[PDB]
Amino acid sequence: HMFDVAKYLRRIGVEGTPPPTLDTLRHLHKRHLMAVPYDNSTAPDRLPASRHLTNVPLDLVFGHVVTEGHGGVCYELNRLFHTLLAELGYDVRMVAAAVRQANGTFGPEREHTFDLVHLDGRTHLVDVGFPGPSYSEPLYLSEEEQHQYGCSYRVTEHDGYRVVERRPKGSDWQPVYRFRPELADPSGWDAVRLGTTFRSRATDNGKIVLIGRRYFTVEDGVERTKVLVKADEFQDVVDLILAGA
Repeated sequence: HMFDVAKYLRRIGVEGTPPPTLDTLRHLHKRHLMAVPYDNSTAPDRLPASRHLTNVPLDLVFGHVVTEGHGGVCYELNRLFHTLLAELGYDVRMVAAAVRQANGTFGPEREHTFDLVHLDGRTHLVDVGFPGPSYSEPLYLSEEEQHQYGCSYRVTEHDGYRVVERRPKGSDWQPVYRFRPELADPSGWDAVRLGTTFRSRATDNGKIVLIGRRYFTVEDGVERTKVLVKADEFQDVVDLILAGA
C-alpha cells in the first residue's frame, strides 16, 4: 500500500510517534533490526529491468516489507528507513559503502546503501539493512571507541574513506565496510543504480545470521558459529530469523 508511518511503526513494534531525539533514533534502529529481517531470497524478483532504483516504486517495497511482513536487502530496508526517519523529522543523508570481503579486500565502491543522520550537532550512522554482524544501534561518526551489547565499534579514517570496524569479545578489530562521508546526499536514493542466501536479524542482546549453512550468533559480545547439517534444524533457524522479535 502507500507508505504510512503509523503502519510502519506498528510493524516494528514502536508505540505512538516518538519525538525526534537521539533516544528515539536508537530505539527505532534497534526495533527495526529486531522486527524486519534481512533476506535476499526473493530480491531478484523485485529488480527493475532498467537497473535504476527509482523504477522500483517505494510502495512496492513498503508492501512487501511492511504490509506483508517479509524481509529485504539493503536498498529496500535502508530506503524505507530513510523515508521513515525523514517523515519523523530527522536530517537523513544517503551514503554508499564498499563491503569488506572474506579475502580482506573491499568490494564494489557503492554496493552497500545506508544512511547518516545529523542531529544536534553530531552525525550518526544508521544501517538497518546489512546482513552480517554489525551495529544494532546507531554509531557516532568518530574514531572514538563505542560499545554496545558487548561489542566495540569505531569509525576510522583511511585513504579518504571512513571505515566501520567491529571488535567482539576475544577477537581483533575487523572492518565491516568503508565509505566516503562527503558523498552523502539527502536525495541519494534517487541516484542508486542496481546464489547464496543471506538472512539475519537482531535479538535483544545481539544478532543471529544465516549465510548458506553458516549460522552465526552473538549474545552480549560472545560469538558462536555452527555449519548446519540437518534439514529440520536449518528450517528451524530460518523460521526463527524470519519470525522477528
